[PDB]
Amino acid sequence: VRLTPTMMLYSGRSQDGSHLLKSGRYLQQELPVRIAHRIKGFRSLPFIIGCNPTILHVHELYIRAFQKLTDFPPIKDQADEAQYCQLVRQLLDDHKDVVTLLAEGLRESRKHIEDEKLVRYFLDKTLTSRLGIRMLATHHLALHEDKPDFVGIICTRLSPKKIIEKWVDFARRLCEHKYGNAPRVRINGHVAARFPFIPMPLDYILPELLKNAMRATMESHLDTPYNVPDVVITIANNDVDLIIRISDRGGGIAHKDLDRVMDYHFGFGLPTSRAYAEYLGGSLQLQSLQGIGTDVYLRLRHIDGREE
Amino acid sequence: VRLTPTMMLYSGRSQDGSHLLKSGRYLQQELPVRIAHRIKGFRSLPFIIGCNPTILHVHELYIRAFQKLTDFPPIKDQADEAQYCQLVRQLLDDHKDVVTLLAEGLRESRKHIEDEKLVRYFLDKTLTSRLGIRMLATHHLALHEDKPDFVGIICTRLSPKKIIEKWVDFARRLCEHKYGNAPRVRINGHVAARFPFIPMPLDYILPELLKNAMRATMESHLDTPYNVPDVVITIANNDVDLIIRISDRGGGIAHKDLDRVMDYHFGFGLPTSRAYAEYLGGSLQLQSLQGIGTDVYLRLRHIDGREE
Ligand SMILES: [Cl-]
Ligand SMILES: [Cl-]
Ligand SMILES: [Cl-]
Ligand SMILES: [Cl-]
Ligand SMILES: [Cl-]
Ligand SMILES: [Cl-]
Ligand SMILES: [Cl-]
Ligand SMILES: [Cl-]
Repeated sequence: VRLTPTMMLYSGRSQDGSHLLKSGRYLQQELPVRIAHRIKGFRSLPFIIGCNPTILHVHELYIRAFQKLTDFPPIKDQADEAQYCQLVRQLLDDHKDVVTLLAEGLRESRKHIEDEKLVRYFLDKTLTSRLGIRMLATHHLALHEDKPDFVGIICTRLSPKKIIEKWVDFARRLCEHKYGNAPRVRINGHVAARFPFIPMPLDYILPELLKNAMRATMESHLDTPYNVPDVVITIANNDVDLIIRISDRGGGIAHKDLDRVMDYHFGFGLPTSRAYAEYLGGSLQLQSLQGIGTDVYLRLRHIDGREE
Repeated sequence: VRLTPTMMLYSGRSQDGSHLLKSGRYLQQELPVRIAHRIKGFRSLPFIIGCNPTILHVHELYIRAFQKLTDFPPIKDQADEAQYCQLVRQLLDDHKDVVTLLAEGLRESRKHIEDEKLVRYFLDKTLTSRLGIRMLATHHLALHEDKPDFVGIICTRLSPKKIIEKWVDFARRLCEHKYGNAPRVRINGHVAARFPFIPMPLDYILPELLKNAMRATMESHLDTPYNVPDVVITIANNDVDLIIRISDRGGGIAHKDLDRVMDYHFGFGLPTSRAYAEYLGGSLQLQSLQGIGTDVYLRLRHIDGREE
């Protein structure tokens, strides 16, 4: 029964399978409202932008999603709950390319972009609500599985080091295939911490931050790709939050670019990651040392409490 | 002929000693105006606060300083210039304890402090104007000396590493005398950079930042004072600015204190340092990793240009 931005993830008495209906009935109430808020979002978009064929397509997806959800009858038994899970799965799949479609749509509407903020905000709101929905949906679905150390999508004993390492491997491979090598990554600080945490956010953010740190490093060592500065990550775990600092020695972010780094370039990783972090009660801050490198600070608040 | 916040430091053709009069006549025009602005500052202070005997004393010092400066006749020859230097030296000495007097005065007026901002701002404005005056005064006086690599207070080839080391030594001694030991300090990055720079700001800021980093380290290793984590400093020198990052592993600044750290506690080092940095076109940012340590970023803009 953890919490987030009005979203609530349930953890309850299985056996009877009663917990699945209390969760499903909640998911059934919540999804329509969140889908509706996004539809309003598309309705308030500047006419010229909302007219773009692609944007107009994504808008129709939200409308059709709202219809299917509103058409489903109230969950009364485990029989309905099961079918409702099928609807939800169809939706997540139907909206798998929403973000790609938006980028394409907004890119084409770049010439008409008058207000710079009312686009950064539209993408923030769209990407986050989409994360909140995926977390709510995925959690309920996960309540049907029985993985060890997981109550839905909530890991009861997550290891920041473990998850960071997973993505380090992922990121290093993409890097080697692209440059012939990749920076090793050292991890210090609270390397042995373990606590209840929802990995999903970290599953998106970390690989975005790790690819950036590794790229900057390679792009600034074109003369010695076979010998580059390590990327150093530090884990700070306290009762209020989890802090992961990712430091690279890739030259830093030039003064002339310090602004456009956090904007979308249909570069989505950094702006999306900050949105995600802020949506969850955390933050994403950059410290640039021009000529040397960059320090990125990812802060995420702990699960409805304080643990280490 | 370098620049700053409307302040201008002169560098010119000696020999004739003509450069000393063009500088003196400028210093003579500038000091009264800056002293006057501060007097207005004391006049706009809330009556209850400005009534404190001590605060009232400091206020009288500014008034008497303004009088002496306004009484001095226009500099016409090297003879006047020389005497004017004597006036200036008397002033800097008469106002040597201004800050200590203010703290004492404001501390006593703590009960009456209604507005929290209009005090932080009064101390900012008082401490900075005081720095700007000391830089203007000291520079002109320094134009009489003939030190190597110095045009007044402007060092023509300052070494951040060199100046940092000087203060590391200073800070380590105070630390050992207080704890029996002190963290070693490693310095990386652009350790060989050299460029025109005014050391004064760094002469105050660095020892304040270095004492904090060393203190936090000792206070969080009371069980092993003989073996503590190094303090690590990184120098980033580019064409726009000089960045000195000071990282300690002293536990960081607790969430509950993150606000009061940048306030005055009549703790003056951090708030004064940020004021100084901002006054000079730079900044002072803190990144706290609760449970691990703190990273402090000092940024100072280069002398009327771009060098490395
Ligand atoms: Cl269009
Ligand atoms: Cl999704
Ligand atoms: Cl890559
Ligand atoms: Cl530790
Ligand atoms: Cl009083
Ligand atoms: Cl002074
Ligand atoms: Cl000390
Ligand atoms: Cl280097």
